Amino acid sequence: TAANNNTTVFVSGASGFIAQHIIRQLLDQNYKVIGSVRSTEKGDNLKNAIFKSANFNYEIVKDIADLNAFDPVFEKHGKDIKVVLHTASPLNFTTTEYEKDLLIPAVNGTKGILESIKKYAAQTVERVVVTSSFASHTSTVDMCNTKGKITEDSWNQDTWENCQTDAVRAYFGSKKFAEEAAWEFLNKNKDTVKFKLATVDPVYVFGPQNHIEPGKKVLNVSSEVINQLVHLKKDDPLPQVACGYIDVRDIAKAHILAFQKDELIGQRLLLHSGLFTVQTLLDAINEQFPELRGKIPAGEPGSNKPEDLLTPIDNTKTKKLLGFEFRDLKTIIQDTVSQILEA
Ligand SMILES: NC(=O)C1=CN([C@@H]2O[C@H](COP(=O)(O)OP(=O)(O)OC[C@H]3O[C@@H](n4cnc5c(N)ncnc54)[C@H](OP(=O)(O)O)[C@@H]3O)[C@@H](O)[C@H]2O)C=CC1
Repeated sequence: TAANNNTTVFVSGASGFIAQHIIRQLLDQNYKVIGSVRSTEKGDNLKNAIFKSANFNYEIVKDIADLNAFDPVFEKHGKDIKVVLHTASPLNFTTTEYEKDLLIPAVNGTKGILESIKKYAAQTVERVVVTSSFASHTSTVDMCNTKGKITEDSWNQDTWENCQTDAVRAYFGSKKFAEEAAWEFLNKNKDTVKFKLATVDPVYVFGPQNHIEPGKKVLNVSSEVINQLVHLKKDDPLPQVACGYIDVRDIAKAHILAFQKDELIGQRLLLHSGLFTVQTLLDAINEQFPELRGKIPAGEPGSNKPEDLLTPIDNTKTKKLLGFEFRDLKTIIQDTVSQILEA
């Protein structure tokens, strides 16, 4: 606790779902934290209402797509920042402007923050963790091949051009190219910068919000999947959603281990606990919250098993490297849905 509080951690996109959980666990370990936010309203909310700690401060970085967006942060604080967790990237399916709104901010946000480290903190930052995604390991078009296999070594095969069929496949591409850019940065700057890099690459991230916001009927994208199911009417049509799941608090823990442990240097950490279709989620919600039974859809129990749909995922290497057991779906669903209901 004494050694940790000598260390300042910079976290991009501090107001987001995953980043708040990261910052929560950083403050639990007595680290000092600087987070970037896009507005004073968001920054004040974090410092005044959520963390309430002298170990948390914020800075405004309005748009990560911008040339030199992170230069003022590292000019001011570069001498004190030993760890950088770059988590900020647009996750939104509501745009048709795939390059302007997804691909370019993802890539230039990642290139930009690393260039700013080189410019103002080349010998000060020891460790960087980039939040990548399962999307960087597979395109949407290769996610549902039961005869394939995804591992830490798998890369999304899409091109800048062909991922632009729709906002989901384009967002998947944005993660791929941004992660590629982070490793390429070290490829060309091995002798210019001290920091070592690792990436945390999650599947769909569920779990409780770090802080309930009274008037938010729309959560972040991954969390809004469960929010929708809880509020569907019994006869409503079912969304189509299928992937791996992982709990947000396991994601936060993995980000912190990824800068503390030396065996995680240079690793792509594939964070994944189990497979789901919407039926998997409906079965779990109905089972664990019987007060929703007959109020939300039941789907067709016994149908649409994710094993018969999705490409298998082998992340046994990541599990051994991290050395902790991931929360299972029943835990995730209990913690997530109970918080929604309590609000
Ligand atoms: N949730 C999931 O299932 C997964 C998430 N990820 C990655 O995790 C990270 C966080 O996503 P998550 O927490 O899930 O979703 P959130 O939407 O909660 O967090 C997104 C964050 O990115 C910030 N942001 C987006 N675009 C910009 C921009 N152009 N300039 C500055 N800040 C920006 C948002 O700022 P504001 O708060 O102002 O919008 C927000 O803080 C992202 O890199 C995402 O790709 C990876 C795999 C799965």
